[PDB]
Amino acid sequence: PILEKFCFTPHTEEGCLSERAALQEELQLCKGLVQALPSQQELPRLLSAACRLQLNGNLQLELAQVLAQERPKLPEDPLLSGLLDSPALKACLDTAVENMPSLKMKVVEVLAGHGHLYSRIPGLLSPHPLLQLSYTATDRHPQALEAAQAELQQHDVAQGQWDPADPAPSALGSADLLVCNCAVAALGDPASALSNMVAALREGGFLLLHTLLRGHPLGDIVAFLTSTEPQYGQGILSQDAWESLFSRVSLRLVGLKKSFYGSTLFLCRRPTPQDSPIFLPVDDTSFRWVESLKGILADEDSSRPVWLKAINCATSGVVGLVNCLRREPGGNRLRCVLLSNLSSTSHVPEVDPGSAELQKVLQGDLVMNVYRDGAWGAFRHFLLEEDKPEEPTAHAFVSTLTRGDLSSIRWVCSSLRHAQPTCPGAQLCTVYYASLNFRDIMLATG
Repeated sequence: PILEKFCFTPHTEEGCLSERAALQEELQLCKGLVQALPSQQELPRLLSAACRLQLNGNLQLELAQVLAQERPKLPEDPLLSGLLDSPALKACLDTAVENMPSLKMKVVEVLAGHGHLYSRIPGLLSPHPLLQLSYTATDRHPQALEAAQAELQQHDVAQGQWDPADPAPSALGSADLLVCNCAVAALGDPASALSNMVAALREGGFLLLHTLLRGHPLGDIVAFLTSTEPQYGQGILSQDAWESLFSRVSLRLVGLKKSFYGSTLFLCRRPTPQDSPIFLPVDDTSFRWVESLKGILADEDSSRPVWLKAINCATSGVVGLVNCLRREPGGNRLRCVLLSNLSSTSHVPEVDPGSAELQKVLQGDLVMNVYRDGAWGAFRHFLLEEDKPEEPTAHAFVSTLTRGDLSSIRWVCSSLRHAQPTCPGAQLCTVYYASLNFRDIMLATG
């Protein structure tokens, strides 16, 4: 079985990978080497080699080219690929998936040769049972990405020749999702690439772009290095710079994921033709709103968006309602708004049409809109840790977890925690030494 958990994930979150240590130690290492102009990790090795040739006046050429760094291992470095493996990417991909009119998704990766997301995006969507994915990889040059062709084959991916500098080919046409990974890919310029992509994107589609922000320590570090290839150097900008850049190409920032060191994962949606929305209370206990929605949904001609907003009861299950209705005829028009605080102390935001919050959420046009203790987000599915839980206990027995496998003998908690000492016949005893008879071996061996 596929085991998953259902937790509230905010659209905007910062300091994603703070809890991680290895990343923190890596950042400490990197900054020191940068200071005044040591590990197996690739980026520390690159910095150490760059400084090794000279303590001052290093030649951009020599630091640009060096053995063990010519390979595209920069994405393999944890610092550059922190969020990618972190649960933020799953949240962003699921967000893109849910707000899709149909059950089919068309996603195109730009600069896949160095982005290498093609090895990660297809596998992450295995849980979804009814989802069909049309994945394809487009790069500036054919020879690029010539490696891993078998890896591409094992996943439903197809080739491409797009260089984001040029207009997007008709063969891609309009795609549901555009995934970039600009951090390791070399974008010639932000503006032109964003224009070409947003042109390539269907109405209401999504654009997942990963970039290393400037103004943060690692940002400055990468700015100093990677200077020889300006295209890579151009990719680094400021968070305000990126946000201002989007507006120029008419792209709305649905979600943001900012790491503790500077790396950020962006999700954007191409705006859709505005229309006057229908508002329908869903809080009545009498369930008298079923008729109202029934009439609103039934009309085939009507194409307006319909919003089911609950603001009184935090326990309203409007989320499940919209999840089911979206698969019924005419369900493509449903969109939810739910205010479920778990703490009475926190307030409840106003949602009147005049109120700013309703205007912002309407601009987002997201299907799911849940408020919880000062944050707008939606519930998501995450795989839980595979490891089995353990606790410190004083009563435990030796059990063969998988029958017939001596490699699976491990301690398990015992029922002897719930016992009575009063009964003379019970006589609970502490075990100092226990023996093994031939019967035990026969049993464990199966």
